[PDB]
Amino acid sequence: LHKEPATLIKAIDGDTVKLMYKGQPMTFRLLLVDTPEFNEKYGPEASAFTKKMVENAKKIEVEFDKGQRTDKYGRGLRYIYADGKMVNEALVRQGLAKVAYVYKGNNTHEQLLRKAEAQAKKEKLNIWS
Ligand SMILES: Cc1cn([C@H]2C[C@@H](OP(=O)(O)O)[C@@H](COP(=O)(O)O)O2)c(=O)[nH]c1=O
Ligand SMILES: [Ca+2]
Repeated sequence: LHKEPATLIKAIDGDTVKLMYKGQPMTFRLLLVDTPEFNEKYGPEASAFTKKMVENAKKIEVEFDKGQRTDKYGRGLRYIYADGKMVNEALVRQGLAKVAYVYKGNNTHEQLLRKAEAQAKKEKLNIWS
């Protein structure tokens, strides 16, 4: 798995962001994770967490998996990194996302994220009440 460069265009919500990628604007969906919609409980907090993370970052990078790169709504499916810290893992670790939409074979990172969710659940963080 290899990382490519990308520039923040706009934060959107907990698990989507708009990025300039190979010269084109694109909406990106985070792999393996599901935040609440903004209208749901911990939605605003998820959006807020991802916004700060991508906005405060000097370098954002994107990482596709072995399977689907672009989902049926035209969104780039990626692990996203903010100064080398994975947003996907980070949300799960804070209990602001659930591990979700794990399809084979697009799940290189499942074990690391489930590792993070175990710890967040143990900790009763945010969505784990
Ligand atoms: C995360 C992810 C979502 N999706 C699609 C499944 C979709 O469900 P539907 O067919 O129910 O729309 C949608 C859900 O994402 P959102 O959580 O952004 O709505 O995104 C993928 O196809 N692959 C993925 O890896
Ligand atoms: Ca969602």
